[PDB]
Amino acid sequence: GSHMSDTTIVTVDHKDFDRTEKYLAEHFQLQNVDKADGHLMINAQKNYQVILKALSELDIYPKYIETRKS
Amino acid sequence: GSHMSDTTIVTVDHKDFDRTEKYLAEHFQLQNVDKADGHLMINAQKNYQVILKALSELDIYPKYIETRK
Repeated sequence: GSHMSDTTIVTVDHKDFDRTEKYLAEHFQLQNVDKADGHLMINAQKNYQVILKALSELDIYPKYIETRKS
Repeated sequence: GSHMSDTTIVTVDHKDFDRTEKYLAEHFQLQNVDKADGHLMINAQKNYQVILKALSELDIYPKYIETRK
């Protein structure tokens, strides 16, 4: 069976948060949403290219992206 | 003396390795590479925006980016 022990955390500028949340809601599963600090958590991704390219199409560039144990 | 304390590692598709290496080494300090697995190691960056926007202008979208000691 599965071992879903890791999360990917995307951090964006406040002005980009709502549109980043919309993108991740439509294409991934949001586990946590912290608008106050600019963080969005999804299931752990091994390859960031899909997300980075789609955010770039929205003119959004994360301040940070990290995968770690939840 | 000084030493390297921390590194930002940018990982790209093999086809993007040379152009990424040129961009990063021109605008940041290159510390090391791993060409076999498409990694470029630069002095650590607190905010990835500038690099991710500049790479997108070159039509480069990293497979991975991380910072480590």
